[PDB]
Amino acid sequence: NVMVDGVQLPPQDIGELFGLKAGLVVQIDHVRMSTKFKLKRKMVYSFSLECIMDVGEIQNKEVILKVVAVDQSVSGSGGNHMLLDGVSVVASLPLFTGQASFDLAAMLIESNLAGSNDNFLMRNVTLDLGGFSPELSD
Repeated sequence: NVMVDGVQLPPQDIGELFGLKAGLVVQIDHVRMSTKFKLKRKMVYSFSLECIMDVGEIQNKEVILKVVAVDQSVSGSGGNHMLLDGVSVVASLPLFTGQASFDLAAMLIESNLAGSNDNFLMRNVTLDLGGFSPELSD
């Protein structure tokens, strides 16, 4: 729902972006992830598997976040056992299911919204994904 390209270049600011994030305009949120790993094997072999995640969540007022639906799509070079282990660990990781190990620190937004300044308020978030089982490749 592209509206950030119009507010990415004016910072050259980030404080205005934080103030904008501070009626309510709390709409849905779209998360994109490309998590690449190098799952190896016991025998002499190797594999590189990356998973793309498109998450349809709901923005939160102040606390963490709110999620509606998720979606997963694996890819890369890897055997059946490699992708099986990867889809097993990505569903049972310290990620969103649990403490979510979310390092927000106003850093990912600073990469998306290009900026080199901070406003002393990180306002970290935490995903609450449902727990779907996208393990239908095998």
